[PDB]
Amino acid sequence: EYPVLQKILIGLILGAIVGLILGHYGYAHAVHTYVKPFGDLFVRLLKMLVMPIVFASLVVGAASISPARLGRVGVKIVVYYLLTSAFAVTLGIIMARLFNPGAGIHLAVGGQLVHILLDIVPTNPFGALANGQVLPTIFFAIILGIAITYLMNSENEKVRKSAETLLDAINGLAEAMYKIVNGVMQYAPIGVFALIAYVMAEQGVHVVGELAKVTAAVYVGLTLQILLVYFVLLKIYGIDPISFIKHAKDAMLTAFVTRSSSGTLPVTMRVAKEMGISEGIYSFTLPLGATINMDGTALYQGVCTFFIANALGSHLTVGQQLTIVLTAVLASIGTAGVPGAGAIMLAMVLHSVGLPLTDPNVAAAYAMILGIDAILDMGRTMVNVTGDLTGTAIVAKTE
Amino acid sequence: EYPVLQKILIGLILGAIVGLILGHYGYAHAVHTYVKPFGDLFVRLLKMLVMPIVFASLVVGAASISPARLGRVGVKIVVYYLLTSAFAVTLGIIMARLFNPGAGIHLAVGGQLVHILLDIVPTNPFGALANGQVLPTIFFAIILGIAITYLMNSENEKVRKSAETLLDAINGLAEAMYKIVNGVMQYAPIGVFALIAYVMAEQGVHVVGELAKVTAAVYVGLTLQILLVYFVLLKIYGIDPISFIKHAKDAMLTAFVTRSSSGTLPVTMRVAKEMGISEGIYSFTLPLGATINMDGTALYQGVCTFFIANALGSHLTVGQQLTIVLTAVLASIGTAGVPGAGAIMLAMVLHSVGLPLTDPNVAAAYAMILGIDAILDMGRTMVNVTGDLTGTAIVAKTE
Amino acid sequence: EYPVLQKILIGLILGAIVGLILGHYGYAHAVHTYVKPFGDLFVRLLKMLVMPIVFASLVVGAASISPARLGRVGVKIVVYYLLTSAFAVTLGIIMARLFNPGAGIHLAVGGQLVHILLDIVPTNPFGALANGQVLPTIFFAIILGIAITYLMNSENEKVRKSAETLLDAINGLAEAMYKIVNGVMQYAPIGVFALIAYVMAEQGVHVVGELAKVTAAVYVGLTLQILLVYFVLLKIYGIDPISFIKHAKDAMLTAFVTRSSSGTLPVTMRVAKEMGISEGIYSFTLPLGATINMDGTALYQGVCTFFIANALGSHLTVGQQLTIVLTAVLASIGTAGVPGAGAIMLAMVLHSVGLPLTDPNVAAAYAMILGIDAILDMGRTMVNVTGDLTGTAIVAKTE
Amino acid sequence: GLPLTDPNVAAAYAMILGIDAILDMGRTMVNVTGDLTGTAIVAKTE
Amino acid sequence: FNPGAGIHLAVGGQLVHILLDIVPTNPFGALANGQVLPTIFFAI
Ligand code: NA
Ligand code: NA
Ligand code: NA
Repeated sequence: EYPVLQKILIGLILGAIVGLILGHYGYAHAVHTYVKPFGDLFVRLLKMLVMPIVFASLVVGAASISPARLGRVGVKIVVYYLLTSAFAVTLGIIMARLFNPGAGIHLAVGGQLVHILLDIVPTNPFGALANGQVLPTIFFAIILGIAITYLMNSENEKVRKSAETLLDAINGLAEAMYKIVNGVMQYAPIGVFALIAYVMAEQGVHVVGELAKVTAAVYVGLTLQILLVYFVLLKIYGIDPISFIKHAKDAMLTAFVTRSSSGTLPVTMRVAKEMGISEGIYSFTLPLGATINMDGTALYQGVCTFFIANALGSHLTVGQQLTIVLTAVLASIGTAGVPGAGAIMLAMVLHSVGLPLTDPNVAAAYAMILGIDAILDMGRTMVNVTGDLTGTAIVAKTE
Repeated sequence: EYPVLQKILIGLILGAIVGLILGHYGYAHAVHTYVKPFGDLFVRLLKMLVMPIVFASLVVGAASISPARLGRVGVKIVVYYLLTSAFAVTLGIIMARLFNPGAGIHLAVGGQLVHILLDIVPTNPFGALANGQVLPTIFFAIILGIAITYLMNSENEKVRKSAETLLDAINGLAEAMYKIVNGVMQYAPIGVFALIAYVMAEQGVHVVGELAKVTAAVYVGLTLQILLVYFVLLKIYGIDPISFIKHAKDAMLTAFVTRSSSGTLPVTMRVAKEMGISEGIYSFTLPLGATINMDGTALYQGVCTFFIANALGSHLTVGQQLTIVLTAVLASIGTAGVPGAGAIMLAMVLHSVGLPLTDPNVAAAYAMILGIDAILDMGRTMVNVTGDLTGTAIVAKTE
Repeated sequence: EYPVLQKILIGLILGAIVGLILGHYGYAHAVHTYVKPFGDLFVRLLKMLVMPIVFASLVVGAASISPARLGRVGVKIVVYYLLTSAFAVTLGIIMARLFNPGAGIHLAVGGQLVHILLDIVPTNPFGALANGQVLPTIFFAIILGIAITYLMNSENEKVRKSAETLLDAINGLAEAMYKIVNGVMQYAPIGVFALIAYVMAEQGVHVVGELAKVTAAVYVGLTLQILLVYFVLLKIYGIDPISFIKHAKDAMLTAFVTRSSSGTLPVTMRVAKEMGISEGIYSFTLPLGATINMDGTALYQGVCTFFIANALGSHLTVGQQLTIVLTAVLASIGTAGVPGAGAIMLAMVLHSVGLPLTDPNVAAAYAMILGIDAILDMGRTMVNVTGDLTGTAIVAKTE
Repeated sequence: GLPLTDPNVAAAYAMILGIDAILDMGRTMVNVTGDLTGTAIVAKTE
Repeated sequence: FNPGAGIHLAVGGQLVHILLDIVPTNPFGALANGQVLPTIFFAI
């Protein structure tokens, strides 16, 4: 069309500024109703593609890889995702001591599954698809793909002819989705402009005071996470870090602007295609990654728990701090669903951190974080989306 | 089977008489529980086919036409649909002055979007399909069809092979639906018999009095609409009017008997196929037409607003009358959904006509219209369905 | 893997014993939360496959059989299913006089559709699939299959090419489900172990007393049903009874263990494939059979009505007894849906048997049956699943 | 025997609804006289 | 007066407890919520 990747940067910088201006003069609503819609439409289109592209891609990927292999890749990636997720909150806490974000806050307070695994097996695969539901889709999509392999090896040609057909056909759909992700991308500059403008209009005005301290703490945390873990692990597995960022650029910017791992999945999955990773590998991991792995979100969980505990002048035993890591890692898997999951998890860490949300001051401090949540979420997600790409590139390198 | 198109006329004439008899003797319920079901079953079958036939046909159509072309055809048709819709209410009003339907009615009364466009983009195409949802389907079906074109041009043969497959396969389904629409048609005589019998049993008994005047006004309005606009525009674009009616006959009769533009879409879409219009053209316009364009319904909206305003001896400023047109045109697009949309729109024109529905006399008059709604709706729909066919034949002629 | 069919028997015998032990010591809950889940996962997997495997298989079957033929086979099987169902309750009653199960129970009590056919026609085929809904699926699947035949006879090759494709592709999916049903089967021994263990834990402890008498009466009833009707009708149609049981063995054991006709439908449909019955025949009848025909459940309905009527010392006129048969046969078709349908039907026979459930003693006796319901349901289902297989083998023999 | 659900039956009913107070005023003044009268008569019998 | 003349429109188509209630169960409750009849009863 015109510039194109700049087009996005022009829109992002220009937007986040125009929004910050508009917001300061109390036009946040004016934006919301006039500007924000154009952003939605971007997210809309992306969502749309997810379900076919996840489904179709995985059948094909799973068909054209060995079974034990997924086994490998699965175990690898699951083990990966957890180490990065666990490590990432520890870097959050480390970032949280560096900036003391709960200083003042001159206020205080005293006071006091199997089913989930079962659910991965959809009872209606059609039903599965139809209502969002990424995980049961992943499950069935692999089962289907594997099946197909066995059908094309079958002695009967009349059989392999149907199996080939169905495969091709599914790939048709799969491929055609990658096609559309480029379409949907061309509207990305316009889309991106509206998304960040709206978020700066909403919670720009908020980054003032001790709340800037928490934001800075997160964002340095994320920047540090990328260089200390992702760049280190990329070098350590013989893949060039700076080339990676060239490739992931759209995935990463879309992730940052939408704040939806799910929503950004077709961009992320096109990036892995263009990096020339096999469908067998990314098709299984990236969608598993959208739901299982939430590194960047788990980082900010770490720093926010501190903001609140510092706020009330809570001890926060060093022994306690590691339980912050454990639960918030357990929480990210548990909140696969990204509807302000970040704030939910937070409410959760406090349910077990011992600080009841019902107590006003605990609420008060939570309230503040709520006012800054998108600003955090944008970052947290771009780190989340890099996390999977990285893992997937590493796990692909081992094959 | 037996006669066949007569079979329908025998059933229609025979039915609408038998129903009118049964009704006069208060057997309207007897009919309802014994006869009407047979009519349902006809509507049923038709419904069923819509979703696949709309979706499948459009992917193929959109695949096998130029992109800018849809652009053209879309603009053409959208512009068309509005002129015909706007014009049609003016002919309603013109018909409404001709017959004064609110004479007596010797009673009086005094007293005093973005989101929508967003919604066209489905977030789950599967979900879209599953729950009725024709528009988001139309969107995604075009997106898919276009994508496919680009896939069959791709340098990689392994690609074009999948794309071809998926295309073919979709057309298989598409074609197969046209197949079934002839099946479903063979039961049309029986189906038609029950539908009109039921409607004459229910609101035959009602066409007495000033209510006949509104009915006559509508029906002449519709007859006039066909000759003054559809026949005039057919000649004016070099297509033979009398031949058109030969072709549209089933589409038209089904439309009249069912009262669902949606429901009648497979018949209408088969009629366009048999007229030899390209799938690229009718596949996009006819389903758009089912929801956007409601000429015949908008005509009766015009005449009914008058019945009510005359009823209360309201001024109805000539300046006011044009706002009747504007809102009722804006309303037909808004109530794409045909569950007694006609009566809903009417309630809406009054919400803005200034006559509150809460006032008993305003309600009283409204009530009367309610009692005659099907009798109007049958007509109004047969005009609606001709409207799209015509538009689609004209737009096709331009290509 | 390892043994395999024994693997199932080892797990069944070992489980039903281990469960009975664990239950007697009040660990029923311990089982429920620790063991039962492994059983679920088995049912889960089987369910999943049903919808595609029913749908895909039938399109193909219906495509590749004559229309009038389904006509035949449908009529045959419908007439079959009813005779077997009617007969089976008469054998229940005959079994109920043999064992007097309402003896003591030294307690007494005195005191005092079209729509359904319409529903078979889905309005959204996609919607049909998506939400369970087997029947409207069957309907549309046949309509689709037949359609396709007509498309491959069509003069235009470009047509037959799509029709072939779509067919192939659907068969791909169909075949692939059969593939997965073997997968799902390999986990059957583990699956079966949890299912029966949980049911013995829950209602083992209950088979004590007059309740054993009803259980025995049912179970002899089912054993008798197989030999007196299924074996007799197999010989009488020239098919070897003992070979049948060899083939049906997985179908029958899965049916017994899950208690879901629906759930066991992919095993049952694989058994008919491996018996070499045509897809045209079993594809239409076995799914119809999962919902229409419930012989074994209707047998225990017959014996339970007696338990309760004996309990209160009700007359139970011999004329009354036949109305027990009629309604309980009408009830099985009516409760196609297997969520404890058996107890629902029972509540229904009493709604019309004259004994109101509201009366405590009527309830009391009902309560007892509720406590034994699974133990009965297991049996009743394994007879239900045999019922269709048999019918299907017989109707297949006539072709 | 005239069901209110039938629109025209409703329509006519609607009209009456619009005049209901005008009727109710009168209807009540006659209602209140009714008891007073009855009460005066029954009092006269004692 | 023929009041349904026109109206040029047409249409075809197709206790013990109460006595018990007079006896309030709470006279105070009776008073408190409107309730004229049970009041009359108790008052007598
Ligand atoms: Na992620
Ligand atoms: Na229309
Ligand atoms: Na069955």
